[PDB]
Parts: sequence; C-alpha cells; structure tokens
Amino acid sequence: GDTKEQRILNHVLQHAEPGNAQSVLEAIDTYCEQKEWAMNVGDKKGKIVDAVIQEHQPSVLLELGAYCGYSAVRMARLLSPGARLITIEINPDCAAITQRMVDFAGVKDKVTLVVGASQDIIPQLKKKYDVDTLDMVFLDHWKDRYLPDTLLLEECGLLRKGTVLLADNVICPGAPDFLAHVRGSSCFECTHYQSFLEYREVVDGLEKAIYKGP
Ligand SMILES: Nc1ncnc2c1ncn2[C@@H]1O[C@H](C[C@@H](N)CC[C@H](N)C(=O)O)[C@@H](O)[C@H]1O
Ligand SMILES: O=[N+]([O-])c1cc(O)c(O)c([N+](=O)[O-])c1
Ligand SMILES: [Mg+2]
Repeated sequence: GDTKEQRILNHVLQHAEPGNAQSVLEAIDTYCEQKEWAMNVGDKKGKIVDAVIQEHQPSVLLELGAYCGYSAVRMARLLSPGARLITIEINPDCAAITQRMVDFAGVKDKVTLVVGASQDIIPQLKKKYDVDTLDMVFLDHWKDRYLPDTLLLEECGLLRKGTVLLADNVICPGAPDFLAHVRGSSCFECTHYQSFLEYREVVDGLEKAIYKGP
C-alpha cells in the first residue's frame, strides 16, 4: 500500500545509521540490488562520480534529477562545509522522499532542494539562489532534457571556463543528442567513462564535458 520510493526510504530508515551517508548509500544499493531495481546512479557509477568530484574539487554543484536522494547524498558527503549542492526535482513526491533522505543522511546543510522543472528553475539560479557560476553539473533527469538544459545553462551564464558537466546514462538508456553536441563542440572537452547500468550487467557510461568558454 505504498510506492517504490517510499519502500526505498523505509528500508534506509530501518537499516541505515542516522547521520551516516555511507550507510545510507549502502542500504539503498543493497535494497535495489536484492529487492527492487531503481534509477539511482548506484555504487559502480557512483565511484566514477566520486572520482570526478575528487579530481575537480567543486564547491557549487547543481544536480538535475534527485529521485530518492541517492546521488545528492553521495555527492554531498564529499563536500566541505560551505559547499552547496543545489538539486532540482520536478516530481513533488520524489522531492519529499529526497528531503527526508538528505535529512536522515546528515547532509542537509549542504543541500538546497528545489521543486520544479529544471528548465524553469535554471534561469532563477543567479538571482534567487545566489549563484555566480557553477563548478559542476550532474545531469541525470529525463535524457531528452540533457541537451536543451546544457544549452540553457550556457545561455544563462551559469557555466564558466572549467565548469564540469557530468552526465549519467549516456549509453543506456542513452543521450545521443547531448553526446553528439558536446563531443562536436569546441566549447567542451570530453572524457567518456565506460561502466554499467546500475544494479545490472548491461553496459552504460558517463560523459564528462569541461566547458572551455564561449
Ligand atoms: N526537467 C526535469 N527537471 C527536474 N527533474 C526532472 C526532470 N525530468 C525528470 N526529472 C526527475 O529526474 C529524476 C531522474 C533520476 N534518474 C535521478 C536519479 C538521481 N540522480 C540519483 O542518482 O539518485 C526523477 O526523479 C525525475 O522525476
Ligand atoms: O531506464 N533506466 O534504466 C534509467 C536509468 C537511469 O540511471 C536513469 O537516470 C533513468 N532516467 O532518469 O530515466 C532511467
Ligand atoms: Mg541515471
């Protein structure tokens, strides 16, 4: 008598340690491996996300698509006080799960969750969320929004030289229009990490695209 996202949260509440981000991630990944698949970036691709954050040291991050909060918890746990991870989530029930997950994980002081569609919120970031430019963007929402939101981020002046875009699922389910754009454009320098779809033995990959300036 509940939703899958509630079942994931409840599993965390009963199995993970309050305030322990590692333990929250482990409980989510265990539940989704063993009981019900869900579209979290997961532990194998999450290790690649962690390495990108360690390599580029962002302190202002934007996430597109929060779902149950797995990736927000994963990324926020690596950030130091004063860092900001702004996450945009269009589905208000998912947003409600994400806020509870972030709170339980102990990272709420680093996370600003915004309910709404990325295309509506992105142009408000500078004036309403006190953003200058972004250090890193994690794209993980509906894949047909990757390219339009990348273009919007650029038009809105949110990318500086050196901003890191990191996109999940560029192979499966796929983001070919986004890939063709960033790989063909002199405005980006791209790296591809081959990996696997979360919780499955199916090939996937992430693309890192560094903005070079207009
Ligand atoms: N235009 C959009 N703006 C914001 N969120 C969106 C949009 N389109 C889809 N979403 C949400 O994107 C999320 C997609 C998930 N794959 C996110 C997973 C999350 N990044 C994680 O790894 O834990 C869902 O919760 C969607 O409701
Ligand atoms: O269908 N899937 O396998 C996925 C996987 C994912 O990792 C997703 O992020 C996704 N989505 O946001 O639509 C869908
Ligand atoms: Mg994904």
